[PDB]
Amino acid sequence: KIFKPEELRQALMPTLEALYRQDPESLPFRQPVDPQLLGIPDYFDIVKNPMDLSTIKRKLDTGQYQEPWQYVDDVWLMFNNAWLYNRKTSRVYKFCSKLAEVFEQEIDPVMQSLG
Ligand SMILES: CCc1c(C(=O)NCc2cccc3ccccc23)[nH]c(C)c1C(C)=O
Repeated sequence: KIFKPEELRQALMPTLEALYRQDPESLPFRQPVDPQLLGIPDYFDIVKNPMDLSTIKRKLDTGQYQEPWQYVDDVWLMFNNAWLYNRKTSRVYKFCSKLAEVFEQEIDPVMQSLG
């Protein structure tokens, strides 16, 4: 049950790269949400634990995931936050749904492998 951080990064980065490759859908998720810049002062009231692709990448890069379910949980936290805050007609919401479709296909074989 022990995963070296470098091993995790090698196995999990391609799944992250798949999400980054999605244009236009990944662009709202490439950086943390800035509520002041975006003019959405209630964002941190609704979303208690922000997450985005840049933070997930940094966590992979700095060895902050002890095991792979932590990585999957952060990706899903990103998705759930967007589905929670944004209305169903918004680009972010629909883009989130696309990323989730792309992620589920990428992650299955990798998680089976890592076990
Ligand atoms: C709505 C604010 C928000 C964004 C966001 O960065 N918006 C600006 C933006 C930047 C780049 C491309 C975009 C493409 C389409 C739409 C907005 C884009 N990202 C998330 C996750 C949220 C929330 C609240 O969940």
